[PDB]
Amino acid sequence: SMPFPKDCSQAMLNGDTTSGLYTIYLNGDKAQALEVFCDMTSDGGGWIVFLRRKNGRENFYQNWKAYAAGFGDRREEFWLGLDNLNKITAQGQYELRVDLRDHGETAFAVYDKFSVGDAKTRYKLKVEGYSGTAGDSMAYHNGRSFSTFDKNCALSYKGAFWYRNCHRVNLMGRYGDNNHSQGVNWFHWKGHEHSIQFAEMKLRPSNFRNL
Ligand SMILES: O=C(CN1CCCC1)Nc1ccc(F)cc1
Repeated sequence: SMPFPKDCSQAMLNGDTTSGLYTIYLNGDKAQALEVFCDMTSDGGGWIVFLRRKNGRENFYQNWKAYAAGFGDRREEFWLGLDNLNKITAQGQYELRVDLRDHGETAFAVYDKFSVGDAKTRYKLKVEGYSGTAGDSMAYHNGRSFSTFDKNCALSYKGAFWYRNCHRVNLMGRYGDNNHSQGVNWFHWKGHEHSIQFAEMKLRPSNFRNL
């Protein structure tokens, strides 16, 4: 086992194949402990989950400081934090996976390259190298800074995202809201008038598939 695993891939290869809460250590530093939910089952596992929508109990209409730091219950609905995502994605080359499920239907998207810049970039999104079944709805968002109501699409749709003008992906939108562009949307799967029941965003090293 690795004493200070830096992500869910290093925590897994530590043998632990059960999805749930694990401690990772940013940059392998024992003073940078971070509790994460690891999805150890989806496409070989080793995923840090950083967003989960599943029941609408948690409020995602939250401010810049909340999106920077993270909020919610890692076992239920939560957002891991942009500062955490920046620090994780700085560690090496990460891939993004998005898992969606609505009324029994599933879809996914994988982006071979995924990074989140630091606060001086307003946590700029990089997403490249799409594959999947959900449809490439993050391409629209590539290179965009993060937006909250207090730093306007976030206000206008009551969510938070790497908004452009405004979105094809709104996974931090209003739960169960089927009004145009208000809900948990992935446009190229279910459009703008269908709020998705279940959504997870997760990351792991892009080289995991052959390590
Ligand atoms: O749990 C908190 C609240 N405070 C901050 C530190 C311990 C108590 N925030 C948070 C929640 C979920 C997550 F994924 C990331 C951050």
